Amino acid sequence: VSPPPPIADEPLTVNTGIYLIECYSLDDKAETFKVNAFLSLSWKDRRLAFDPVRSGVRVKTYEPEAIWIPEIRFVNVENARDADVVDISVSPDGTVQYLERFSARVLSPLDFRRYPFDSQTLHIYLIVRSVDTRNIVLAVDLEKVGKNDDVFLTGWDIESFTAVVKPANFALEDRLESKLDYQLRISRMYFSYIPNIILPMLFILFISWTAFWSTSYEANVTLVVSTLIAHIAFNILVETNLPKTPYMTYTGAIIFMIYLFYFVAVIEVTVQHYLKVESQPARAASITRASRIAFPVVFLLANIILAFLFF
Amino acid sequence: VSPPPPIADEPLTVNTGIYLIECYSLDDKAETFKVNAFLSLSWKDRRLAFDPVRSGVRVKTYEPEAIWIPEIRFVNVENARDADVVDISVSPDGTVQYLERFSARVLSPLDFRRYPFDSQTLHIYLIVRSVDTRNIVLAVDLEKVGKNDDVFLTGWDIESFTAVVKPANFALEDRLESKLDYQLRISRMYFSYIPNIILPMLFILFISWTAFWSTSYEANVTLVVSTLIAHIAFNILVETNLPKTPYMTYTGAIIFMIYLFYFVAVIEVTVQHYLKVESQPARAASITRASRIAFPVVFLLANIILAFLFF
Amino acid sequence: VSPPPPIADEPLTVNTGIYLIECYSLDDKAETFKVNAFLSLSWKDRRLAFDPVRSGVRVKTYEPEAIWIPEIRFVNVENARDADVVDISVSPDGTVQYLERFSARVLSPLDFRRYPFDSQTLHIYLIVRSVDTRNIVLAVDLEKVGKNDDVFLTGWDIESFTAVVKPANFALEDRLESKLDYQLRISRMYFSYIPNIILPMLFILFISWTAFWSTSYEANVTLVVSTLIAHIAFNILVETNLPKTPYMTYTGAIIFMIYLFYFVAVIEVTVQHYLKVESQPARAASITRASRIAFPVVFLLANIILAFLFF
Amino acid sequence: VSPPPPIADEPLTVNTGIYLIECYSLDDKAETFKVNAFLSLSWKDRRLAFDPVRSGVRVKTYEPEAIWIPEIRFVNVENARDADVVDISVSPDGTVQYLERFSARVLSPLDFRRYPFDSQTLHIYLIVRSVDTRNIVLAVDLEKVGKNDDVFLTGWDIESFTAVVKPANFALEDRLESKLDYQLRISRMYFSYIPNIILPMLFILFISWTAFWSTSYEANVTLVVSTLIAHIAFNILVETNLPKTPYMTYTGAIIFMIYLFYFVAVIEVTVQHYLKVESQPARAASITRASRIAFPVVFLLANIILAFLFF
Amino acid sequence: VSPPPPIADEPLTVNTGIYLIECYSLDDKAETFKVNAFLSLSWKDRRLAFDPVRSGVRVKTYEPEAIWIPEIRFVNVENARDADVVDISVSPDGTVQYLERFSARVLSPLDFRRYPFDSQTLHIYLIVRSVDTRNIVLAVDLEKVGKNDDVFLTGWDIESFTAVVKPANFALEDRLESKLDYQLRISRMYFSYIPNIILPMLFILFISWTAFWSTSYEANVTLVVSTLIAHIAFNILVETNLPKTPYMTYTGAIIFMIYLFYFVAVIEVTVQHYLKVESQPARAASITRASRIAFPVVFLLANIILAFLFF
Ligand SMILES: [Cl-]
Ligand SMILES: [Cl-]
Ligand SMILES: [Cl-]
Ligand SMILES: [Cl-]
Ligand SMILES: [Cl-]
Repeated sequence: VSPPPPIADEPLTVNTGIYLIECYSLDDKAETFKVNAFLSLSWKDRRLAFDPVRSGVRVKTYEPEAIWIPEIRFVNVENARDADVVDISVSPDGTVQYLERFSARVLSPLDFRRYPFDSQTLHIYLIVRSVDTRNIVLAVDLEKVGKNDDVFLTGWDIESFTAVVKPANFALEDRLESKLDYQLRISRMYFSYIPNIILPMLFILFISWTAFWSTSYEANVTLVVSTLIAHIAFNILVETNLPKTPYMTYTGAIIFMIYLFYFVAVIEVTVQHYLKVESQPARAASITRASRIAFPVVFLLANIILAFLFF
Repeated sequence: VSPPPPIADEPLTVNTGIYLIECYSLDDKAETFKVNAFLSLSWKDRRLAFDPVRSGVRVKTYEPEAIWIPEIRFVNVENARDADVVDISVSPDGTVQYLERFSARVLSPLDFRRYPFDSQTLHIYLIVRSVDTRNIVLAVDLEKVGKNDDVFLTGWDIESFTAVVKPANFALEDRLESKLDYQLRISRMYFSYIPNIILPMLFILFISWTAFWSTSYEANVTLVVSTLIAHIAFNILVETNLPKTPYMTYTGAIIFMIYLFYFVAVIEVTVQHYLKVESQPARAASITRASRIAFPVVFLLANIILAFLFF
Repeated sequence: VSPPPPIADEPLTVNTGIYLIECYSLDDKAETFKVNAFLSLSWKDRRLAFDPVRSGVRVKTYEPEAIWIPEIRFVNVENARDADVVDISVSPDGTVQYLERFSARVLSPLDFRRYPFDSQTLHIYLIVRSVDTRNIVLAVDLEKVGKNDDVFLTGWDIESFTAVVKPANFALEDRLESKLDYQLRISRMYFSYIPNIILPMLFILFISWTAFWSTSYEANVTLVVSTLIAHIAFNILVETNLPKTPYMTYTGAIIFMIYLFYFVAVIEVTVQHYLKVESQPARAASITRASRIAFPVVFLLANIILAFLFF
Repeated sequence: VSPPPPIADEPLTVNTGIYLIECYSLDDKAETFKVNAFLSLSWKDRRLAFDPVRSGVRVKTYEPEAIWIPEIRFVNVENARDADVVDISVSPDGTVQYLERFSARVLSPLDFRRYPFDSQTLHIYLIVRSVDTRNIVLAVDLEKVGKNDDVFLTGWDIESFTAVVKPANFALEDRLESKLDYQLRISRMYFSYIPNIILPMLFILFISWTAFWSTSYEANVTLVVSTLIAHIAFNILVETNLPKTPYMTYTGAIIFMIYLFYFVAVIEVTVQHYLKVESQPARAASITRASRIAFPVVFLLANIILAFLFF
Repeated sequence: VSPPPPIADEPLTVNTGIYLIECYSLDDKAETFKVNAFLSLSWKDRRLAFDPVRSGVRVKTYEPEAIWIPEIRFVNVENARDADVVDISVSPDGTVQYLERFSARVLSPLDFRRYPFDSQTLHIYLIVRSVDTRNIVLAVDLEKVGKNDDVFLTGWDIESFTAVVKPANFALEDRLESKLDYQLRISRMYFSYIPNIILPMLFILFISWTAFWSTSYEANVTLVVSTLIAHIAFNILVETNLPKTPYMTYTGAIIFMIYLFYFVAVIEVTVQHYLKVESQPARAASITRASRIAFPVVFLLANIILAFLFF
């Protein structure tokens, strides 16, 4: 069960290929996704070569135990992949054609800074560690790389499954390692975003601005504070549908700015009343009348600035 | 062992049959369902044939290790199915009758656009990959296909377990694959829907409309904003019982429209008061009196339109 | 090994018996419960008979491999039971006495229509499939059926562990199946129900009725709407302790009726004010005075009707 | 292998000892705790005795397969313990010294009646079933019983790991069973209890009592009802940190009483206003002035009574 | 196989080294983290030595079964690590160079007292138990200790992976144990902290202080109580992002103090009104005017004190 010796002083290329059968369970929080696929490997072990005339067979089938197979692993997997050998076939030249069906919870990092308009690149990193007797490098057989059309990620759009053909060969713990990058590109499709999240949140915010057409401090306090409780309650409602990140996101910025417009509104309401009370009613009414065009315009600009900064 | 050699240039039919023992744990979010069933396969391996006179037995029982068994897999499963061989029986001609009891978390997509009146078609896809020496196709033995009467999905109605008899044989990674479609049809039975979700939500909304029989801006602000907080609180309460989807659903549309009727009501309340204040009390009262019939009628039409658009 | 041949044309009775060691983890939502128990089986395999004089032994102990054992399974289990053979003992006549300790997540349906006064019957169904050479039927050895006194289900009262002695023998996929019904009876013991759920919910409701001793529309709107938000908030608080079902439950009906009494109260408040406003103050006060006895009495009757309808 | 024969008509004592390596994951809801430990057993199998002169060795090491080992199990475990044999050592007399490292989710019942001042006794029950040929009893070797000092349960204080030396030998399914009680004593250490739970809850309650220094029914209704919503909201906030039990707990009683003080306060507010309105202002003010000392004193007594009843 | 005999009366040093491949899934609540890594061990077994001239090979590769390997375990792991041997290489002197890839859920305690500015030290404890025939001690080969640069913990900053070179050799259950401390240092990086948690919480608090520029008791009660409900609602919103601990944390203290400033504000509001009412309007206005500078300054000091006490 030794590796195949070299003809000359060359490494062994193992011709890889992942075919996605069923991609599912993307955990935006944990930055994981479970995948169920085919892994196809191919190398040349001349020890296993045969004359198809004497053998009377075109292709000899082997058990994993019977022949030498390279130790292929995944870099960013949670635990060991649940792989099951489908077929091992040796052509007369000694070309081994290996196939296995596996399933693994992959760990690719996610970027929600542009949420819900963010797009991702999910990584599946294939490694192989060079042995003492001979060095091993990974190749990409593009014919054996693809994805099933049924493969779905609800709320996403599966764009492309490609692979960086060039391996990232490097040194590790005194041995050569050959790494390959398999990239799954998914772009978000949150259709019900503006009616589920933005629209009711803008309604609750606009309700507060009716305090610029009112003069009752008691009515204005109710308007601005009560809508503020409504805003918070609504955020607890859409808490589920929102990115729980240590960094500021696009949607997250909008929401923040909204809490600020509640604060500024309160200040107005308080000032209008203080001026009214301090017998400066002309200034009081001037402000409430200005706020009527000021608050909507400033909101619109600040939101245009935001969108520009994130995109 | 090796596969059984052909009489002629025909393929080997493996006569499949799934009998649902206990279907359970449907995760509307993950679009999964766990199933516990019997898988029955049958093929003819003439190598295993015998004279029942000399053997002194009518049917010989075998261990999976002892004889060749086809590599049958599921396409849309999360991990490998937890199968346990029940019985392997060979008749004197070499007809193998295999039976196993398995359990697997299946991944069929779900459609909640018509919630809570939606119905589903759960798929269980059976494959087999053709070997180098001989090609393999799947057949459906309808006698060995059914479901237990006890099989329950709480809140659903299990209608039919059928299978597309015709296999979808296709090319994959340079080998013949034979696919079978087993379909489980379930139609929703949400009995407590109108009293758990719709009725209290309509009450909270009607309470707001009492502001059309009021003239106190301070009472109307309390009525329309406070019921709005009640609406949001109620949604957090029924949050559990509602479809968390990236697309707009039926119930989801109703709810949206309700947040809009809160916004429109506030506008009314604000306008009635502004006219009252601007010494146009006739216009103010005309509106509040109109809103009295306007809001209920428009709600009813818009809800009739909705139902028609979704069904 | 082969099954034991019949003396005559009789089936083989396997004398079953489940002894519950530790019953736990009942998931009211999933309708599951995990159980840890002993399964005792006994049959007569005359091939294994011996003369205790020559053998010099009263009982011979065997390994599962060494002797024939019937394929016993559970019908309503999630996955395969984690069983471990305790002891296999053969008496001189050939009577095999098998014992194993297992653990399985059982799937019995639950009925919460009468919550929190509901009682359940948890089912553990034992099957055995008849072989080609001989048919097999299950018997109940009542001596080997019981439960440990320590066995607890927090919030329940474990009443009785009994079994329908008569097996439900039936045809399946062309073979005889012998089914047994093991029934675990548990009756709910929700002691802190009236102070955790009912009492604070009645207080929040009574607070609203103080609007019948008030004449301030502005105070009444606060009373009826604010307590309504308090009711909803309280429901979110007891959300945990309540049955999440597709059907209407007892507690669920009470709660519904309460949302209706909020609606009716609002109507009153609105009417009293409209009459007061429309210079019909005599009618206005007549209603508020009537509501004072009307609301409590109607509540009491409607609640008496409810209890009668559910019990 | 067979069990060791007796010298005389005596049973075999298996000298047990559990050493807690890492105790963790206590699920107050499920009444479970996961433990990682050493199990040390010792018995005398004279068949394995040797003369250390001829053998030239002091202690012979054996594989579990090679020698007879007693079937030791846990009573209250969820599934079978994940045990791994560390060492098996036989002294010249035939004294087997077995050691294994295991991990199991134990199921001990919990008592939260005195929460957050409750203390628990976690049980680990060791059994062994007597064989047909000889009976087996369990002994405690106190030298081999202890716990690591690092062993932590966050929010608890691990007091003592002791064992009831005397086994509870009993009859089960016609065989002798020998049970041992290993007790882990943990006393609660909820430090941030009064500032996380009690203090903000008393503040929200006191705010309501400011209604005794007010005469505005409209202000009092806001005070007593709004603080009531604040109380409910706060309970939803500390919902996580509170015992979800079918029985009444200490903290649970305090909370209940608080909902009652809200009810009584509302009654006051309503009565004071009704008397004021019914031109009995002297009685109205007498009550509000009394409530000022009445509510705090009654709260303090009722809370003293409570604490006395639970402790 | 047996362990390697000593040259003299010296123990066997096993030269350890952990290289972190992918560190992930840190459960702040459970105080656990899952890690996927390489474990490299090396010792000298002279029985395995060879002359590379006669063997004609530089390094001989072995199967775990073929040669003796030390029983290395982890102390603070939940269950047994999912290890898979990568390579076993023996140099001519008998130096075994072992490598395995493992994955384990580690259990290190966490300190959130300084949250969200807290830093942690995650522990991975390696043990080996001395055998009867020879004692074993662990050494650290610093060359074989490191971490991949891709290794991420979202919201944290992975600072250093080091190891206490000196083993903590001790007596346990009458045998020598050799323990090693591998330390992973992570410092928190909560970027969106002040806008996600602090800023909206300060806004809700400031809104309450506008009651010092108001004289309407009815407006002040709404201001202070309503913002109090907003505070509680906001805490339920950031409940997810906050440390659930039995001890007081930094952020936890800030929040507490905020509930106290709500209480103090209510007292003010109530006092100002009582003095106004008791015909002492000069004192009433003096207080409200003082509170205007008093509340902000006292808040700032108390927060400066806090920060100093925690840091
Ligand atoms: Cl892997
Ligand atoms: Cl499968
Ligand atoms: Cl089973
Ligand atoms: Cl066990
Ligand atoms: Cl370990």
